[PDB]
Amino acid sequence: AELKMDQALLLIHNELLWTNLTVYWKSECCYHCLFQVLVNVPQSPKAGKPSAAAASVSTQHGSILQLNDTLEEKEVCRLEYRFGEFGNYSLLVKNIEIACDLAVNEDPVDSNLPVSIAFLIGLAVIIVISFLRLLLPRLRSVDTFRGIALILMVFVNYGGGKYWYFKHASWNGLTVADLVFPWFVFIMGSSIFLSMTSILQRGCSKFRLLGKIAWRSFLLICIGIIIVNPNYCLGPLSWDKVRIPGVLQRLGVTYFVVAVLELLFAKPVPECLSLRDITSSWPQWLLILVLEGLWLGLTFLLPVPGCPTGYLGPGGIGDFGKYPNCTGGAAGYIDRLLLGDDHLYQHPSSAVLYHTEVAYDPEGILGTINSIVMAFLGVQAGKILLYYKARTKDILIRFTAWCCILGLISVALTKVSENEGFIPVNKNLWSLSYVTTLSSFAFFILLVLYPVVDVKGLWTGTPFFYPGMNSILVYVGHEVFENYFPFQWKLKDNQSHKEHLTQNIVATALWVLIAYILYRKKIFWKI
Amino acid sequence: AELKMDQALLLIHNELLWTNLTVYWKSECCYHCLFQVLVNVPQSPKAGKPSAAAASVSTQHGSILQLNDTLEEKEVCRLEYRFGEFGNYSLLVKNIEIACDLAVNEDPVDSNLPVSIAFLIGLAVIIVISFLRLLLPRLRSVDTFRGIALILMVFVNYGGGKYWYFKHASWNGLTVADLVFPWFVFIMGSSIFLSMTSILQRGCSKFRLLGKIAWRSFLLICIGIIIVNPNYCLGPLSWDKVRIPGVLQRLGVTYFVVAVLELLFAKPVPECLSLRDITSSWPQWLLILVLEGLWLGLTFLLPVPGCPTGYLGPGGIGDFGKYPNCTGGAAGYIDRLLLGDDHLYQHPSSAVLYHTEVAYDPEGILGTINSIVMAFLGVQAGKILLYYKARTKDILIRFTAWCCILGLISVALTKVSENEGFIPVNKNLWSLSYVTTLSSFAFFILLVLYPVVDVKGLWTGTPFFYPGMNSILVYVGHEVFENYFPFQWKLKDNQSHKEHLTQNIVATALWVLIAYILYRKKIFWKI
Ligand SMILES: *[C@@H]1O[C@H](CO)[C@@H](O[C@@H]2O[C@H](CO)[C@@H](O)[C@H](O)[C@H]2NC(C)=O)[C@H](O)[C@H]1NC(C)=O
Ligand SMILES: *[C@@H]1O[C@H](CO)[C@@H](O[C@@H]2O[C@H](CO)[C@@H](O)[C@H](O)[C@H]2NC(C)=O)[C@H](O)[C@H]1NC(C)=O
Ligand SMILES: *[C@@H]1O[C@H](CO)[C@@H](O[C@@H]2O[C@H](CO)[C@@H](O)[C@H](O)[C@H]2NC(C)=O)[C@H](O)[C@H]1NC(C)=O
Ligand SMILES: *[C@@H]1O[C@H](CO)[C@@H](O[C@@H]2O[C@H](CO)[C@@H](O)[C@H](O)[C@H]2NC(C)=O)[C@H](O)[C@H]1NC(C)=O
Ligand SMILES: CC(C)CCC[C@@H](C)[C@H]1CC[C@H]2[C@@H]3CC=C4C[C@@H](O)CC[C@]4(C)[C@H]3CC[C@]12C
Ligand SMILES: CC(C)CCC[C@@H](C)[C@H]1CC[C@H]2[C@@H]3CC=C4C[C@@H](O)CC[C@]4(C)[C@H]3CC[C@]12C
Ligand SMILES: CCCCCCCCCCCCCCCC
Ligand SMILES: CCCCCCCCCCCCCCCC
Ligand SMILES: *[C@@H]1O[C@H](CO)[C@@H](O)[C@H](O)[C@H]1NC(C)=O
Ligand SMILES: *[C@@H]1O[C@H](CO)[C@@H](O)[C@H](O)[C@H]1NC(C)=O
Ligand SMILES: CCCCCCCCCCCCCC
Ligand SMILES: CCCCCCCCCCCCCC
Ligand SMILES: CCCCCCCCCCCCCC
Ligand SMILES: CCCCCCCCCCCCCC
Ligand SMILES: CCCCCCCCCCCCCC
Ligand SMILES: CCCCCCCCCCCCCC
Ligand SMILES: CCCCCCCCCCCCCC
Ligand SMILES: CCCCCCCCCCCCCC
Ligand SMILES: CCCCCCCCCCCCCC
Ligand SMILES: CCCCCCCCCCCCCC
Ligand SMILES: CCCCCCCCCCCCCC
Ligand SMILES: CCCCCCCCCCCCCC
Ligand SMILES: CCCCCCCCCCCC
Ligand SMILES: CCCCCCCCCCCC
Ligand SMILES: CCCCCCCCCCCC
Ligand SMILES: CCCCCCCCCCCC
Ligand SMILES: CCCCCCCC
Ligand SMILES: CCCCCCCC
Ligand SMILES: CCCCCCCC
Ligand SMILES: CCCCCCCC
Ligand SMILES: CCCCCCCC
Ligand SMILES: CCCCCCCC
Ligand SMILES: CCCCCCCC
Ligand SMILES: CCCCCCCC
Repeated sequence: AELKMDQALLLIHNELLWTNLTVYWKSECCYHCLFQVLVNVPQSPKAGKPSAAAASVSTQHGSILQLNDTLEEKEVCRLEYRFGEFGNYSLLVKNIEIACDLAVNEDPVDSNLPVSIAFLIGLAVIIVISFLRLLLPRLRSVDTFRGIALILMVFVNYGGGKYWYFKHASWNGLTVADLVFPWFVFIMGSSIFLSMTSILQRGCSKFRLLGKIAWRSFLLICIGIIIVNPNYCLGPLSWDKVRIPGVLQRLGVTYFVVAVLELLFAKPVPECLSLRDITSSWPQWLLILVLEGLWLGLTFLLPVPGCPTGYLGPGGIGDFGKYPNCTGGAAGYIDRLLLGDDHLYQHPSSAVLYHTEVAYDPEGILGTINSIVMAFLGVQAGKILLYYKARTKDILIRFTAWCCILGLISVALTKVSENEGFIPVNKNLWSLSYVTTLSSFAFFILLVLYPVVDVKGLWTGTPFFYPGMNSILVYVGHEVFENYFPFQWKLKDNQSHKEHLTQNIVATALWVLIAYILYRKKIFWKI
Repeated sequence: AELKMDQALLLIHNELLWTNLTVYWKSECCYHCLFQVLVNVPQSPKAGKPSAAAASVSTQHGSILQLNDTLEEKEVCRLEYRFGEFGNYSLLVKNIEIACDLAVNEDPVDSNLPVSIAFLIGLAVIIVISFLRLLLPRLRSVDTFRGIALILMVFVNYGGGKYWYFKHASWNGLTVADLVFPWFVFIMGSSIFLSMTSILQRGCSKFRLLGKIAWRSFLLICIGIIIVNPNYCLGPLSWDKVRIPGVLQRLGVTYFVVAVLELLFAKPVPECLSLRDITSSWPQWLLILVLEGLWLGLTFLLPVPGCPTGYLGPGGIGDFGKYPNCTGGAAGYIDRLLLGDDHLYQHPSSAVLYHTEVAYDPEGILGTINSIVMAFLGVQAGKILLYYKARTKDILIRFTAWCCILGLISVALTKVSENEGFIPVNKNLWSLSYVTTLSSFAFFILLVLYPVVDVKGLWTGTPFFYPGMNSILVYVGHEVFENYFPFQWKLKDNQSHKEHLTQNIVATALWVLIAYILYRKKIFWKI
């Protein structure tokens, strides 16, 4: 068969004599989208000889089919059915009123079975090791958190088994792929406060620290532009094809702003219902709220020519195809104005579901404000850790309170839905609700990890802190050596979820092993 | 115009009325080759209207043109002329006896001018720096030698300005590209003796040293197979497309054999016309001469099916096209027998001049014998350095003697010619004369470098010893990051020697700077 991954075969038999049919397909997860032509089914030449057409339908989400008379342009019937991968289905259209009935010729496969088995195998190894062991300065929980984010990042970037829930969301919502980048920004803010407090307490000058901050930011941005962004398999670099934004550029700009702000308003940590960690940094909070107001004003009030004001949508076929070139609204307009199309990301995640043609950069200029807000919430987590380190109860109470406040803000902004909130969660736009949701997740993760790993010591963070102590080396390495063996080899079946998943799991485990080897040899690179 | 790099335009005007012409081209540097059809020139339809044909001729070497009547298959005239790059030439064939006259319409460019200017600029910088400075354990000469080889290797591997004399020779002879690999084998043998003598004098066990040797050899071979050989821009690795031989595999096998031999017959260095450094290692010499006899016997006496015995030729169109699939003779036959075609090098250097279709691996199985002989001559250089270190005169006398003996052997074997000796110099075959020639070069280089750098100290080896102390890092790095900026960018003219040369010089200078930075930070990787 010619079915690709996540496709099903749909045979359409038209038993109507005097009506040609057009089949329109729509995904249930494509919001306010247009129907697209699936296949044209000619009329039956004679009674008893139904004309037949075959099409491939995507099986990742539910499908909506609309059969339309191609001359009268009126609807004969409609189906909403969830096809299964590699299934063989038939749709018969017959008189007596026109009734279309769907039949299953060959049953589909269970496409999520490899993930179910992989989790069971991983759980079995965990229990066996934990049971077997029973018979026989630096905060470890932050390293554990950063290493969990790194392991998820390596699994997702290498393919995620080609599963849609291990890829980035098209426009709105969350998948597993969308969680780790905000967590990196959060952890980097926490590390900003921890490192700077230690350095300034030891007696270092503020200008020497300023030079160190500037050097680190410059070097992060340069590595992102020159080493990570370009696809050098396509050919030598030309300026007109150079993408300026990116992941490390975002981290460098965010690090510079937040670190300089902390340095400029730095205070010694003093020596319990108190708000000292909040009120001692009120200039920081005022500047952060002004930046957030700037993001909201630009997102909702800046007029974009040939586009609605306050547009939060993917363009393409979405929003009923009314704004095909409006992917991003103000964010995309500001990117295209200051940098130009050719210096932006050319493969936005909305292209596959909404068929967008314009270039949109997820790490663009406008979302750096919300990136800074995420890093500053991480700074607050570090402030809690250092202000109340003598009291575990105080730290846990404050982590719980921040998690609850940010979760309530997320509930209010999103209305607990993918597309219907005032500000729906969106990684491409780096929305405010995106930041509050992932920040409440991060505060809860720390609420669990701090007492287990740092205070009680029931768990040492293995094997997560090994890459967490070599994050920049792991990141740049997995970018440089993505196509190399043993991370990537040729598969016997490229349309198999099982083979892709096995390959991606093996490559992630290899990066964990590399980080462990570097830890044992005491080789640590800090950018 | 549609002239590529190193092409000239040749317009052929046939003023003959009753003879069609076929133009055959042959390079003067293609040995015993066949003529190939250049262009067909129809007869002149009427007197005063000569038929015209245009062709492109390569300008790297001299050309031989033969104009043949396509019906009578007899020669009308013949030219041997050296065309210039981007020149515009005309060849007029007319009656009165048929005389063909060559005329120059547009003069060619001086293609070697960028190299002439680059050397003058480099010399000017050297004199300016040396003049300016006048106003204001580890052997350094071996590091200087290894760093010179590394700088040449990086320049050549990145393109060499696309100049033919900075590329590998097609089959026989030497260019600048063909010098550095034997020098690496020689230096590695010298380092084998120096390192092993120090380790065994310090009191280490021979089995611990054996384990270290085995680990280093295994790791070199693995890096060569997995990291250097594959082109991962083409796609994920499949076993049937994996090249087994290579540069680091050759170094690993040679290192294992020579290091184990030295370890097994190791003797303490004792404390002047004496031959102690030669007679104390007579078992090594006997085994090396037996291996050399094996190479000669296999090269000249092994019958290769469908091929002459003792064949030292490229196949293809060479040797008058008689043996088109005999590229390599016994060496290629042994490679194709033990490994198969698909695991060999698919782009041998003979393909462009001799049009060979079979795969030949320059780092194949049979030439490992001569690789071992080269490394053992390096071991002898190290023996001279350590046995007579108290006397500079003894070291210089012995370096001179070895250089002269190996040079005389090279003269006898090659008869001072490219193709007419008993064993002509050939890097693809790793010939005996190749090894003796490059070994005499290496002994002369050491004869010059040792007193200047190590004894008198007139020169410190700058800037050559910086990469010489990080050779494996420089090699693997320039292989991994070849396509990256700033080593490679898009050129305004891809048919320009000047732009290619400037790019390659800049990339080589960048690798020297990287090695200097690693030296200043005391970061040294020893495989
Ligand atoms: C299929 O035909 C139906 C007709 O029932 C179309 O639905 C109508 O579309 C028009 C737009 O031209 C609307 O004004 C109507 O409100 C729709 N409903 C009805 C009941 O008329 C439908 O658009 C057609 N499908 C496609 C893809 O064009
Ligand atoms: C899907 O199932 C149908 C059966 O409903 C298959 O149709 C058969 O096709 C073969 C050859 O193509 C014919 O010999 C049979 O007569 C068909 N049966 C019917 C009932 O039509 C169809 O081939 C299947 N599609 C696949 C396997 O891709
Ligand atoms: C061009 O024609 C000449 C004829 O002068 C060919 O040279 C002869 O080639 C035959 C082979 O068929 C030899 O036996 C003769 O000895 C050659 N010389 C003479 C004087 O006859 C030449 O081979 C032709 N060129 C090509 C490319 O075929
Ligand atoms: C090489 O030089 C000849 C001159 O000998 C060029 O021929 C001229 O071509 C132009 C247009 O193609 C004609 O208008 C002239 O009449 C031609 N002159 C002669 C004397 O034939 C030829 O174009 C040149 N080839 C190039 C520049 O590629
Ligand atoms: C400091 C915080 C709270 C506020 C910062 C945002 C303010 C200063 C700015 C940012 C973008 C601005 C908007 C940008 C453009 C327009 C369109 C124009 O036709 C009317 C004004 C209006 C609608 C502006 C109103 C003020 C605005 C919202
Ligand atoms: C130890 C050194 C000096 C000599 C080693 C080489 C000897 C042992 C071997 C290596 C390859 C061998 C040759 C390989 C194959 C043939 C073809 C056969 O029809 C006759 C013997 C002959 C011609 C062999 C003669 C001996 C030979 C030359
Ligand atoms: C997100 C799914 C990917 C699963 C990755 C599994 C990694 C397991 C670690 C393997 C290597 C451990 C080495 C450290 C031993 C102390
Ligand atoms: C084979 C031609 C290539 C020319 C390479 C020139 C390299 C010159 C060195 C430049 C960097 C020097 C850094 C060390 C300073 C002490
Ligand atoms: C169906 O389409 C064909 C053209 O392919 C057309 O000739 C025919 O008339 C159409 N059917 C009806 C009922 O009009
Ligand atoms: C030249 O070739 C043509 C075919 O292209 C042929 O017709 C003609 O006869 C040939 N010239 C002579 C003199 O035979
Ligand atoms: C030890 C001297 C302290 C004096 C004030 C230092 C201020 C540092 C922050 C300056 C911010 C400048 C933005 C680029
Ligand atoms: C006394 C030691 C001073 C060390 C360097 C301090 C100056 C660096 C300032 C960088 C500012 C960059 C702003 C874009
Ligand atoms: C002492 C070293 C100073 C290095 C300065 C480098 C330039 C500063 C660039 C960082 C700013 C990036 C975000 C605006
Ligand atoms: C020295 C005490 C001054 C207190 C000023 C008020 C601080 C208010 C902080 C606002 C924080 C808003 C986000 C939680
Ligand atoms: C696709 C919809 C996403 C909405 C996410 C918001 C959930 C609210 C979080 C509540 C607090 C959780 C604490 C860990
Ligand atoms: C996110 C998953 C948390 C648990 C992972 C457990 C891995 C193995 C733990 C056993 C080692 C315990 C060391 C103290
Ligand atoms: C200290 C013990 C010395 C005993 C002899 C050591 C011999 C080492 C070389 C062995 C060669 C084996 C080839 C793989
Ligand atoms: C006493 C310490 C011993 C250290 C290891 C020695 C044994 C290694 C032998 C490797 C031989 C490989 C031959 C292919
Ligand atoms: C103590 C570490 C031993 C490692 C042994 C690795 C296997 C030996 C392979 C080297 C041989 C390569 C040329 C035959
Ligand atoms: C202990 C003295 C024994 C001497 C034996 C003869 C040694 C001959 C060495 C041959 C070397 C050939 C290549 C130069
Ligand atoms: C293309 C022909 C190459 C022949 C090379 C042989 C030259 C002989 C070397 C003489 C000794 C030189 C000492 C440096
Ligand atoms: C192969 C070329 C040899 C000479 C190169 C000279 C480079 C610069 C030398 C000046 C520095 C002297 C340090 C003692
Ligand atoms: C700050 C880093 C900027 C890197 C610019 C790269 C330019 C490469 C294109 C040059 C060849 C056309
Ligand atoms: C069919 C190819 C299987 C490749 C297995 C992956 C390699 C994992 C171990 C790598 C050790 C270097
Ligand atoms: C010693 C190193 C051998 C490496 C073998 C690589 C095999 C890769 C092909 C597997 C996928 C078809
Ligand atoms: C037209 C593009 C010119 C690129 C110049 C090469 C860069 C050399 C310096 C690199 C510093 C990182
Ligand atoms: C997704 C869990 C994978 C379990 C195997 C990890 C160890 C190689
Ligand atoms: C402690 C100084 C406060 C400066 C005003 C706050 C907003 C920048
Ligand atoms: C001096 C107290 C001012 C408080 C400002 C608070 C800004 C959020
Ligand atoms: C870094 C600025 C480059 C932007 C070039 C195009 C501007 C529209
Ligand atoms: C071939 C000599 C090049 C001279 C320039 C080297 C310094 C960048
Ligand atoms: C000192 C032992 C000599 C062994 C014979 C030489 C050839 C292997
Ligand atoms: C015991 C002396 C034998 C000499 C052998 C020489 C081998 C080249
Ligand atoms: C390493 C041996 C592989 C060779 C496979 C083909 C043999 C003809």
